[PDB]
Amino acid sequence: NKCDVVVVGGGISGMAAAKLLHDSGLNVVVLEARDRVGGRTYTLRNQKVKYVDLGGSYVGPTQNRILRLAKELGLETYKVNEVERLIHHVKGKSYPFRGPFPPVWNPITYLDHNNFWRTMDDMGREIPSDAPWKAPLAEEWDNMTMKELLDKLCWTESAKQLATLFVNLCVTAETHEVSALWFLWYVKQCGGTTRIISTTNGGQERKFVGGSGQVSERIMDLLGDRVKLERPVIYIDQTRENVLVETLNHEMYEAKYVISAIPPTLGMKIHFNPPLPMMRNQMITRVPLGSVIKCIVYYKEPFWRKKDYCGTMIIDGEEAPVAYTLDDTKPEGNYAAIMGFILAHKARKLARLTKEERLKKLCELYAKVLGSLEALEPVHYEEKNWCEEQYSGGCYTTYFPPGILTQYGRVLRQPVDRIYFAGTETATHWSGYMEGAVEAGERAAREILHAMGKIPEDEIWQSEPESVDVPAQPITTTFLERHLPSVPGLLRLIGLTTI
Amino acid sequence: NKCDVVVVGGGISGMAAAKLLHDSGLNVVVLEARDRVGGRTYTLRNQKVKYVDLGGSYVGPTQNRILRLAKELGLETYKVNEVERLIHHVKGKSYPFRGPFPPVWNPITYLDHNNFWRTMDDMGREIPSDAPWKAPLAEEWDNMTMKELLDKLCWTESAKQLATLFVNLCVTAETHEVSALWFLWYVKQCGGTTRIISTTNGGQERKFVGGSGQVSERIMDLLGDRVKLERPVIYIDQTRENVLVETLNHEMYEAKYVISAIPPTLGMKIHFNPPLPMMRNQMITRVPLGSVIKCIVYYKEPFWRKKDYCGTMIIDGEEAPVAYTLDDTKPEGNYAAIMGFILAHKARKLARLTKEERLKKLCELYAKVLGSLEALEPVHYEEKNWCEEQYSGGCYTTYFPPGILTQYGRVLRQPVDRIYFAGTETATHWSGYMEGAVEAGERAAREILHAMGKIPEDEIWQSEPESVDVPAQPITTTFLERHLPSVPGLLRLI
Ligand SMILES: *Cc1cc2c(cc1C)nc1c(=O)[nH]c(=O)nc-1n2C[C@H](O)[C@H](O)[C@H](O)COP(=O)(O)OP(=O)(O)OC[C@H]1O[C@@H](n2cnc3c(N)ncnc32)[C@H](O)[C@@H]1O
Ligand SMILES: *Cc1cc2c(cc1C)nc1c(=O)[nH]c(=O)nc-1n2C[C@H](O)[C@H](O)[C@H](O)COP(=O)(O)OP(=O)(O)OC[C@H]1O[C@@H](n2cnc3c(N)ncnc32)[C@H](O)[C@@H]1O
Ligand SMILES: CN[C@@H]1CCc2ccccc21
Ligand SMILES: CN[C@@H]1CCc2ccccc21
Repeated sequence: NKCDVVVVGGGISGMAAAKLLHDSGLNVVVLEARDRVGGRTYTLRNQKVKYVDLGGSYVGPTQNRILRLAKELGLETYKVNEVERLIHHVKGKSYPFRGPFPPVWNPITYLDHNNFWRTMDDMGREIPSDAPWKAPLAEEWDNMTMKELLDKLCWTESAKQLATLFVNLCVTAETHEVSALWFLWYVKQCGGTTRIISTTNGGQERKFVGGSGQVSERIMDLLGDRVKLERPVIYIDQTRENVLVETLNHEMYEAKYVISAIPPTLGMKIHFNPPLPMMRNQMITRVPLGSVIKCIVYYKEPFWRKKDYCGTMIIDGEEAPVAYTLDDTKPEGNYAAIMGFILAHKARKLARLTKEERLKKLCELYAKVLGSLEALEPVHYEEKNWCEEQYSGGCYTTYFPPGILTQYGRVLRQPVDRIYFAGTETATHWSGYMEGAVEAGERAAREILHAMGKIPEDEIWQSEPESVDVPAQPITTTFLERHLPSVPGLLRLIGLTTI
Repeated sequence: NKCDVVVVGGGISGMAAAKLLHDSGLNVVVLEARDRVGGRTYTLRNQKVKYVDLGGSYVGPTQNRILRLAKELGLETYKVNEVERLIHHVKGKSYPFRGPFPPVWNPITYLDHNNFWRTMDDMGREIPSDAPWKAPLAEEWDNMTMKELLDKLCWTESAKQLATLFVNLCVTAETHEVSALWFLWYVKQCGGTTRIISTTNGGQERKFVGGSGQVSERIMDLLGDRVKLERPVIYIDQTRENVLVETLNHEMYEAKYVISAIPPTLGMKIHFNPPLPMMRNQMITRVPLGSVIKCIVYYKEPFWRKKDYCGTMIIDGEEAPVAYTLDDTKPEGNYAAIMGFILAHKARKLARLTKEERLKKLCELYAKVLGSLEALEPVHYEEKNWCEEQYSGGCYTTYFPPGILTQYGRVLRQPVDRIYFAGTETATHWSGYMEGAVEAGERAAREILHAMGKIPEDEIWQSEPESVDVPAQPITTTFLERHLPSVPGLLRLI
């Protein structure tokens, strides 16, 4: 019934918020809709897989908050396999390579690729992480889709195709679905193109031994009966001295403050008294989550390694159900597996099939890409279609269609009376990720601590010491990468020398 | 507690569905979230205005279902004043005109304008009303915004500006916010550019004497205590023999079937057991409603008529809070008023101001456009910002951002077990309008009648006889309008 703070949602963000408040001496309750904590993280355990992350999994350098929280909870990481060669599969053929980026040999195509990534980061530098709507060209950039921007920037089909895959992979949405401003913000707030796309020295460097679900689970262990499972929140009433929070199973909770730690649009599942202010009322109808099926195919051995392939495949083309894979073999070298994502429209297209039908399509694809008949002999399969989840709405995160971030963005984490807003979507660094979940949950918690007069204003936002275990190498560029002209840039130089 | 059909939502669509089912002999209950019926229609009554529609108001030729339903309920229409000249205000200057379209005098600009409207209708002819995702170029058109399409088609800034206003007015959203496929469908399913934009012989021809709210009110009168006000639905359970519907005020309703007659996205406010299928689960997060403040400024007399202006103003430019007005004077000639819409981003921008501040801005604008100091002397003001409504989400209707209609459109009115879907968004003719609300409510009702084996399949969708009171004149084009080249077309010939 009565407490200091009700946290709506027991994902990483809600759990991090609850833990901070609990550690500060406040009485907290976490109201979680599902029969489990973890939300967009979910670690399945069975005999065949031991454990497998079916939701959020990867962590890496510069994600210091999630690393610190997990370490405190007694968790360890291991490195995703990137020892052997990566594969870029394009136009039905595989091209092995090393480094974060597939090599480009054609001089013109090379200039185009180089310019595209450079320009993405150039534009990102103009976008404040904590206020993307303050970018000098915010309106101009927000009013076009990523598709339009790619059409403008990419003078080769090769660059456009790879850029498209990049967008699909980063935000589980189509290039025509998302605002260019929002996407450029999203990449910049993850530290840029190299950081977001890299395994070694990037977002995909590591996984947690035993699964990421342990973060939420171990916080639940700490909080005991303060976490209430199968309590979907239906109603929040702020008309009286204490906030009243009602659940679907007819329980009433009374609190001084509330943290909403659910995906922004899932705020729609709550009836508000008094009604939300106009901007938030409409905002929460304008912010969908992406579409993805995460699929893990198990094999007797990590046979790709014997062919000097690490298991990473970047697979272009409409026919391919999966556009991106990583080796998901255990650190011990057993439970050999390939993780792949079925992205955006393909998640919707292929959801119609049976589990067995999807497994067959994936194996046949992997056999082709890896040039290996062994890929046709899986020993086990697990998958999760996040599009079907009532209490997630999708994965990985919320995307902003054209025009929305500038018009409604400022309200995303603006308190509504005594309701404060956590959730990865409200983070300013690695929003969309487990890292962003921690940042947002702890920030929301400290907003309440400040409201209670327990901490000064300048302690609401808190820096994080760099992990000693996962140090971050800086992102570097070469002289040629910095100064080589774009395709139209080269054409100008040809135009002027001819004149 | 127990009934045949629970209808969620007591707007026109829910009420029309409930009435049909009731008239067929079924026991119906309407669960309405608000303390009133009508939803996106709302007629305010007070001494100063007598009555005023603050939500949906206009009806016109080809909207035969709403006209028939209203007539049966004892309502009458009157004609919106369009006797005198319309005004197009552009680059700070007023240009009076007659007919539905503001004239263009520059020859190149004429070709560009002519081509734009023609092309909109040309494209629409390839879009099936009942299945826009089956258009031959559905994906190509769905993957671009209306902004991109206008940028492609309009060789003049004049055409682009007017086209932008047209989009803003029709769907209370920015050109860059909406799918081209969806917008082209929207116009086509209202009978095309001329029909949707016209007062005389179009969607804005008429209003209901006494207000459109009377439609929902009078059906509530018929249904008696079957309508439950302040019963927001929170939970629908289909795991057992009978469907269980729970409200926020802790009441339980048991039914054989349910009609969801709420805006698609407002389905999010209901927790479902079992969960919705994947496609609907995501669809209802991808379909926002537009943004609008409807504002009515009252005056001692309809003074604009004395200057041979009817009260219609089409006002271009960022500075103008209101881009479109109509005379809102009563048929009797009293309660003189100008109705104006604050559209899309301007609704969001100007919501910050006070009611009095908005009144001042509107009066000063109207004084400029009408060239009359009398506009500065209002006697009364009413307004409604639909963006603030928890149980509407916006107005007039739901828009589809790029990529959504093709990927999710087919699921909009697909039944989910024993839940059938009404609401204007699911109509195939005048979706977005009161007309569409009636079409969808009655169709959803008849889907259930068919499910019960009471009517054959071919009776689910039913034609509507043309109103004798509001006959439709056909939409015509001239030889030159049909065959004059576009700007690039002329450049080819050169
Ligand atoms: C789905 C997914 C996510 C993901 C990814 C791959 C997939 C398939 N890969 C990631 C990765 O490799 N590395 C990474 O850092 N992130 C990755 N992501 C995203 C990541 O999982 C999320 O960013 C993160 O988990 C989000 O955490 P957050 O706490 O902000 O949000 P949540 O997990 O969705 O938690 C919300 C909880 O609230 C409950 N809920 C929802 N509605 C209610 C109501 N009405 N009442 C009470 N509780 C509610 C949900 O059940 C959930 O537990
Ligand atoms: C807002 C608006 C609309 C409008 C317009 C101008 C404005 C400012 N001008 C119009 C016009 O001139 N001519 C015309 O034909 N239409 C015009 N529109 C649109 C028109 O008002 C709508 O198309 C029509 O009213 C829609 O009717 P429909 O029945 O489909 O939808 P609704 O009115 O929104 O009714 C829904 C009801 O459901 C209730 N609700 C919502 N959630 C719940 C829950 N969870 N439980 C129970 N009830 C719920 C709403 O309260 C509402 O009453
Ligand atoms: C949340 N991060 C997603 C999850 C996997 C991945 C891979 C490359 C870039 C981004 C991502
Ligand atoms: C719902 N119809 C809207 C409401 C008023 C109007 C005017 C022109 C075109 C469309 C519209």
